[PDB]
Amino acid sequence: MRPALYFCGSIRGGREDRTLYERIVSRLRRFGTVLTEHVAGGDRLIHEQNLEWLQQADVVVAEVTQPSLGVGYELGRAVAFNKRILCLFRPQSGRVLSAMIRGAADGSRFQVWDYEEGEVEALLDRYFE
Amino acid sequence: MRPALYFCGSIRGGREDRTLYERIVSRLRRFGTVLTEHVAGGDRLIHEQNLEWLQQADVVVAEVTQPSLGVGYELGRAVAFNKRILCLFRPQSGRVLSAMIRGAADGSRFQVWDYEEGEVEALLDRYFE
Ligand SMILES: O=c1[nH]c(=O)n([C@H]2C[C@H](O)[C@@H](COP(=O)(O)O)O2)cc1CO
Ligand SMILES: O=c1[nH]c(=O)n([C@H]2C[C@H](O)[C@@H](COP(=O)(O)O)O2)cc1CO
Repeated sequence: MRPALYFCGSIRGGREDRTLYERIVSRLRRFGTVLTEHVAGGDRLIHEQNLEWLQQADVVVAEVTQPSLGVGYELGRAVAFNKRILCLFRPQSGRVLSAMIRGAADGSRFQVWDYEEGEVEALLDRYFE
Repeated sequence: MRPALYFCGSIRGGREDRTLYERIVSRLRRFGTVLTEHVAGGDRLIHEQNLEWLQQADVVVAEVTQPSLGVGYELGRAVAFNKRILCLFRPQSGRVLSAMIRGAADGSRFQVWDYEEGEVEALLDRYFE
């Protein structure tokens, strides 16, 4: 019925980019249904729901600037499902993207884009149009 | 020829637990060959080598206290390979383990152990003997 875009960003890793994430999610809605956590014993259900969303998504979009086990885990499951993946990283003095994420990239099905906050809407438009 | 144990810990996520990791690795050597990064354009090879180590390991051991994309990614690939997994977490004021890692646990093939530094050698002995 509609293209599904899975979005993932850090939560327990840190909520420093929480405002940037809502900007990304709101842009993504222009291109399809966005499947993403709504962030304010429960962990198993959280794992289940994100795994199902990732599996049925047509594109996986990850903001990978803040280090996060959960985001890395979701990317690992996404790769093993051979998902189309877009990773968004903001270079910063003292912050280097994991070699496991940068090294997973191939420039087509798994893309890593270095960007800064001001251009994120333009980047998303360019990737999705 | 020998049982292989894959060990993963944060690097670009942060090297705060680097001394704890060497203690874990040195204990793991008692139980088999330890496949792990030796930490002091290169990312693709790093990704390749860890992915091959994880795939041929008989147990995957991850220290998941420090949030890390790479460790999460390795756990995601390990789960999709249906690896036997042992995750080690140290609870701390203000630090909560990712729901994606805690929620992935099943108490048998994927185990999450909460522990503190003083007992890590005893824990490893108990899991591996
Ligand atoms: O409460 C939550 N709800 C949720 O959906 N997640 C999923 C989605 C996030 O993209 C990702 C964040 O992982 P982490 O919490 O380790 O930073 O894991 C993670 C948490 C907290 O771990
Ligand atoms: O230089 C490296 N060598 C290496 O083997 N890795 C692998 C193994 C680590 O267990 C894991 C750490 O990931 P991260 O760097 O995102 O914290 O990724 C990661 C890096 C740096 O990303």
